[PDB]
Order: sequence, then C-alpha cells, then structure tokens
Amino acid sequence: LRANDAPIVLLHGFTGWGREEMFGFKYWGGVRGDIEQWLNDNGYRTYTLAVGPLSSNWDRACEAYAQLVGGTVDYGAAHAAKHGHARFGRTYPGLLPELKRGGRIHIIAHSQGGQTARMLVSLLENGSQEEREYAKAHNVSLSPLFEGGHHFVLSVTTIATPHDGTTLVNMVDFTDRFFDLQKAVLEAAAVASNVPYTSQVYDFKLDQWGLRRQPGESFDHYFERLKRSPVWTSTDTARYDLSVSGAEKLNQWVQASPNTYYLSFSTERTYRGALTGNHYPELGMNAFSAVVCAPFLGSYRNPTLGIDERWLENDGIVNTVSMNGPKRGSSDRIVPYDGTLKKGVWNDMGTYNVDHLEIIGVDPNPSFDIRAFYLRLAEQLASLQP
Ligand SMILES: [Ca+2]
Ligand SMILES: [Cl-]
Ligand code: NA
Ligand SMILES: [Zn+2]
Repeated sequence: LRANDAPIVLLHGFTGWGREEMFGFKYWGGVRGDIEQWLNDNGYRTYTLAVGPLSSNWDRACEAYAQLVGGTVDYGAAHAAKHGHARFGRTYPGLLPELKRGGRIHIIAHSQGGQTARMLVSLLENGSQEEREYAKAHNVSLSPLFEGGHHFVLSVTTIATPHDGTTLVNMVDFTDRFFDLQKAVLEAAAVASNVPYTSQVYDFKLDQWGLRRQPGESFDHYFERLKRSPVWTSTDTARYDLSVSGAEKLNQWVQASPNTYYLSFSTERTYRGALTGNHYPELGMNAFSAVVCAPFLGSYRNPTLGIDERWLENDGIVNTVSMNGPKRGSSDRIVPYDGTLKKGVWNDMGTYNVDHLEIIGVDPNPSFDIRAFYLRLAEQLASLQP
C-alpha cells in the first residue's frame, strides 16, 4: 500500500548518458525498452540523472545535486584547488526545485551510481568540514551542499554496485580493457567508435577538466586522449573509487544516514569450476564481459589484501560479495531482507542470476523479466513509510 509520494531518480555507473544522448538508446532499459517510461506509465513518477561517467563520485555527487535542485555545479573551492580543475561546472534548470522546500526522492542506482548516491546523502547530512574551513580562510562562497544539515533522499537502492570496489581494476591492461568496455557499450547502442560524429552522441561532461571530444575526432581517438588525461590518471576519478583501495577509503567517510532506507540488489552470472573452484562466465553473459572480464574476476585472489574465494563469484564486471553494501572500512549495518524495510541500514534484497549489463537491459536476457523487476521495486519504494 502506497505510503509516500516521493519520485524516483535513476542514476547510472561508469557508463551512462542522458535521455537525448546516444540517439535515444536508453542506459536504463537498453535493448529491452525504456525503464523510466514504464515506471511513469504505471504512475511512479521517475526522472533520470546524467553525470560524468568517468568522474569521481564527489564530482558526480555535486553534479547530481545541481541537476536536482537547480543551478551551477559547484565542486568546492578546496577540492578544485587540491585536484587542479575548475570549481564550477555546468548549469542546470533543476528537475526538482521542491527538494528545497521539503520534497524528497528515492534514488535507484546502478553500478558505481551506488557510491555516488551514498556520497550525495553523506554530503547532504554532514557537508564537508574541509570545504567549510577553506571557504572561511580564503573568503570565498560555499555551496549549501557542503554546509550539512540537509536531507532530501528518502531511499537509496543500489544494483550491482561495487561498495567494496571491484578486482577488475587490478587486471593487466585494465586501462585498455576498460575503454574497450566503453566501446562495447557504444556498440550495443549501435554507435561506431571510429566515426568523428558532429553531434555529441556521448558527452563525458568533463567541463571541470577542460576536456571535450574535438571536431573531426572519433571515440577511438578521444579515448586514447582520455587514457592519458587527469580523468584517468588522478585520484579524483571513477577509476580510483572503483578499486578495492579507493572504495575502502570512500567507506571510511560515506556512512549510512539514519534518515534514509538503503536497499541493495546483488547480481551473479558465473559458475564454479571443477578444478580449484574458480568462477567462469555462464552462457548468455554479455560477450565483452564473458571474454575479457569474467575469467579474471573469477580467478584473481590476494589472501593478504582480503581477496579470497568469496570474491570469485561475479556478474561480469563486479565481484558479487562487493554488492550487498559497504563492509571494508565501513561501520554500516547490512541485514538480510525479512519482509520489513528498515531505515538507516542496508536491506540486502537478495542476489539475481543476471549480469552487470543485463540488469539494465543493455544486454538481452529473455529469461529476465526486467519490467516486472523494476515495477516490483517502484512499488516497494512507494510503500516505504516517510
Ligand atoms: Ca545475455
Ligand atoms: Cl580537449
Ligand atoms: Na555502468
Ligand atoms: Zn573533482
């Protein structure tokens, strides 16, 4: 039974783009359809966010905040100074200015979207003491985001999120394989990587870094520059936050708010081998993961640095163990779902036999009823007591 009227907001991972980008092929639904549209049509009011795919969680959290309330992205004077990029990004009209007046949202996030969402809550609740002190000391203005004592997220749901990172980052030639993954996603959207499109197609939103695909430049050639740029080589990146190491550092300061419900969905798409119990990709796993990513994830161990057999089950991109909520460096509490959702803790909603891209429809999986999945989820979120 419906207990709240908060709209849902969709948030992508280290790939992702707006409803007008990719010629309208949806990150949220890919080849199966349009998930925002299903939810709207069933009376669950839903919006989509689009933030820097490769950018740091912090950056994406600041971009999400401006996209929601309205205004110019403000990364924080201290952060901008420390990392070497613009303080101010683009300007948004604001999807939900009512959040300034007591409105709230449910955030549904995929992949690294799940770190960004947790970071947005943490920033709203506590702000950033570093940003507050720096503003005072240098006599510059301060984004309300960094003050603290704000609240507008009623729930965060995460789907296949690397809360404790993914070992994929430790692969040899991770750099080249990761950009090949970006190319494989362009291909699923029927977009070539060797064509210098004059339309934008896929905006990496790297205003703060001063980076933009050039006239006459293809995605192949762009990515070769990106690989060599600060959005790939600095610690202020999705790359850094995605590693077991960065993820743990994030968990050190991004904690669960007592005022927000947390829901986690875990994914797996592998089988256990008969030799040493390595994991291998199942049939139907998206081809790029099955060939390039899954063998690595299902066999890479580091008994010193925590990584043992529990890490081998994966969804083709993320270790399944990483997904039920943050554990390394975290004091958040994770409880199995028991039929009542509780505020302030991770309600682990179970593991689904779906891969990283299938769960958002970017790869087909006809045995997966993705429409029922996301409708069932909208209905549980609509039942949450405010
Ligand atoms: Ca498939
Ligand atoms: Cl450039
Ligand atoms: Na992604
Ligand atoms: Zn930054």
